[PDB]
Amino acid sequence: ALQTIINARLPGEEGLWQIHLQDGKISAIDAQSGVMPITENSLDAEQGLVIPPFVEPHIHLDTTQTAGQPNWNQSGTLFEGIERWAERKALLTHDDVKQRAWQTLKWQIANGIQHVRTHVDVSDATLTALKAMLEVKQEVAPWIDLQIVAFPQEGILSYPNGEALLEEALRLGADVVGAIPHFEFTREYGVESLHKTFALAQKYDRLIDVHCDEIDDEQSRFVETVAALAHHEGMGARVTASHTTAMHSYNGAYTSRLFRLLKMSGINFVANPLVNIHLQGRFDTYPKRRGITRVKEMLESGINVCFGHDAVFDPWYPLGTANMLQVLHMGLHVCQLMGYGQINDGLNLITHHSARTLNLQDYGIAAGNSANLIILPAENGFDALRRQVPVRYSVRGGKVIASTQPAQTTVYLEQPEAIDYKR
Amino acid sequence: ALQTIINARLPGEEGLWQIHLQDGKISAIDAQSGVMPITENSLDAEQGLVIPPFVEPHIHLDTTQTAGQPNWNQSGTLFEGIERWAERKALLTHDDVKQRAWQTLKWQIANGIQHVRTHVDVSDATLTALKAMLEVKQEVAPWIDLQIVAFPQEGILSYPNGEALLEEALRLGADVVGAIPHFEFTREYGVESLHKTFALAQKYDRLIDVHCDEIDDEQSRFVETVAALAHHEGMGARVTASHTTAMHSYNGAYTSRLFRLLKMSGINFVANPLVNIHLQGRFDTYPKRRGITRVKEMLESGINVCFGHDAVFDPWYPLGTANMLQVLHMGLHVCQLMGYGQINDGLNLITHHSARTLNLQDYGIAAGNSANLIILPAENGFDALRRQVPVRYSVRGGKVIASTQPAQTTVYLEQPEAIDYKR
Ligand SMILES: [Fe+3]
Ligand SMILES: [Fe+3]
Ligand SMILES: [Mg+2]
Ligand SMILES: [Mg+2]
Repeated sequence: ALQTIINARLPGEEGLWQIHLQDGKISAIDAQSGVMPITENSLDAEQGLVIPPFVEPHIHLDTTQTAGQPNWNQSGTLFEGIERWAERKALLTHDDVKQRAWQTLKWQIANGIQHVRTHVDVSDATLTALKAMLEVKQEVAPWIDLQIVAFPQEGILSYPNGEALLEEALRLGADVVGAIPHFEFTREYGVESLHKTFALAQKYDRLIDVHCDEIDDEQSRFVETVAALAHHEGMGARVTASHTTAMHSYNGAYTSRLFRLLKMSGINFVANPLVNIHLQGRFDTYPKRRGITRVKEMLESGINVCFGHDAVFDPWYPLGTANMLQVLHMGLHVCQLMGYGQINDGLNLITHHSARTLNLQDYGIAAGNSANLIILPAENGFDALRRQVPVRYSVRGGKVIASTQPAQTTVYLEQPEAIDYKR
Repeated sequence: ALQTIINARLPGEEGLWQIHLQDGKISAIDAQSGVMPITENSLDAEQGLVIPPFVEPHIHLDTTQTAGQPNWNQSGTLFEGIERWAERKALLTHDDVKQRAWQTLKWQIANGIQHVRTHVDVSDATLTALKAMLEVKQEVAPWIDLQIVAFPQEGILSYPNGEALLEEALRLGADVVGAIPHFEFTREYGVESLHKTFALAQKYDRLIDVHCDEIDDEQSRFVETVAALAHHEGMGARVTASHTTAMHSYNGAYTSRLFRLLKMSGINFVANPLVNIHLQGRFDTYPKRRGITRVKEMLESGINVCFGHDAVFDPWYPLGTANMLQVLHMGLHVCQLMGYGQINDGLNLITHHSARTLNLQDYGIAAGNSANLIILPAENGFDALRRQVPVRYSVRGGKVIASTQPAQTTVYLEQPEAIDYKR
């Protein structure tokens, strides 16, 4: 079994490091004064970057891999996506959900993602997707720790037996309580749904992740209730507000007032760059707003924010390979976090900040933690992001669970020359 | 007594039709293969259009015919209208209300309107106008089925004994419960007033028609509560949201979310083109918004919407002859429903859609229904609208109750020539 990771670079640290492994955990981390020789039981990072696993804080595995079945969304709109999904209803079975969820999970394993939070639609009396996902969670456990959010897609108060189904999902084992206040029939139902959501989370000791204000409506301010209730219950760490795209459209004075509460509450925020840029701003003609939440300002204020892929190869987002560096690339551009340091520190948005959002207790390259880490063939976060590098090795419990042999590019000039896209 | 209506054109149908009458009802409707000869007991539509009666879904008969008494509204503003009305207070008596209401009702009978819903101000401890209108309703019954809305003009919670007076109006026989949430002192009073309105409608088994969001305020969203409460009680068919002019100013994202609820709720919408274009947009300088609700989008979404005249010859609207084709003409222009089909189908906005809004159970040219129909001297809806044709004949219970001999225009060129404005 592997005993050491050598010649490792670490974010924010100078030089090379050696990570000692014992009994599936990191026993010690020591600096090196030079390059160490390879040997049996040593995994050579080759001066590449070693980081804790990538995290997917927000994805919908119940709808993944269904784009084009039976027809393609040709307009690319949300409306048509709903219709295309409805045409596939006859194929939505227990086995179908498991098969598609596993397909995307395999892409995630290949992409060094060892933690995934999936939302599952529970506005279905049969809870078909949920039952399937609970089995998938057990099956994929050796490679990925999967959290399941009971997501009442059609609303809690605006759908028949919505609250009862949400609670049933928790009784069956869902890890997180979801909600969608802006989709409820009225603002009052929206606020009330949040009180019910928090009551359920406290009753069952579960986390909370609300699809919050995902709409270009400057009056959609459910985020203040999410933050206020979290602060009241002293449970900010266990709470997440996903999307909050409406915040992109708030006036600055209200946003400034709100930010004080957001910081005090300690809640987490998830932005989904690939889907937000695609689905937001659809009611604008020109100019067209970007529609991503205030990521830059959150970072400047010390508010925890991270990035999710949201959807992969489905009616609402036809693209994706479940790659977090790709999600990060889109977010840095749309949020204008393009300074060198902002880009370099970007890795935090798909690693540490996301681990905090999932309330993970065993995460990070530190003595005592499980030996879960990945190796990127790049010098730092900036380099990894610029070159969209693959994951050279993914290690879990001190064992390699994924590896990618890099592509080899050659140009034939007066003489053949290898191209690695580095200067 | 009349036995048949011959040579009739019907909207959306090809050719000519014969409508057989018996015992005040339509016994059968048969297609003709050519023009039928006239004869005793046959009313010849002369290839004109036959439709069920025009409907006035929203008018204020308690204030009608008072413009210029004792003074004229010179600015044309809402503010001055209130002052001009106040100067006439000494003339507001039982007999005065009946006289003016009857004057407009006669214009409506002449204009082929057999169904009228009038709002009556019940923010008056003496309920003078209501008592008068209840007598008018009985008196005009042979010609018009009049519905009375108990309209709490000064608010339910914002006026002394407002709720008690609203209920008293229902106990006296008002057919519909009214409300005006945006006029209440606070948003909270607005929402609460709607709960009270729905409770009264269920307690007395009455319809509901709310003066809803008649204001250029993008934050006036009482329509979502009207729709949500209707959906909750499963009574959409009995509910109407009048005006909703604020919807003209909503952002598109919220409107899209709202529309799902509007469709699911099944409630009705009334737009009042002549008054809305006049009174809305008054706080804008330039550019100036139109201020009519989203009629085109409602039609595209299958949401029932129709047109009312609102006011006739009073301080708030000095014009009008209570003519529905004139109301329709204004609405088609302001709502940009100017395609041929949109204009031709326009008749639905002042006939069938309005009948649905009034929850009428005996309406339409169909076997078994009462023989209530009107004949327009035009080829179709487009032609009737373009030429603003009068009602040639109005038939109720199988008897003619109104008729108009068309004007005769002649131009004297090298020879006299009759002009009918057709090409
Ligand atoms: Fe989502
Ligand atoms: Fe009115
Ligand atoms: Mg989504
Ligand atoms: Mg009015």
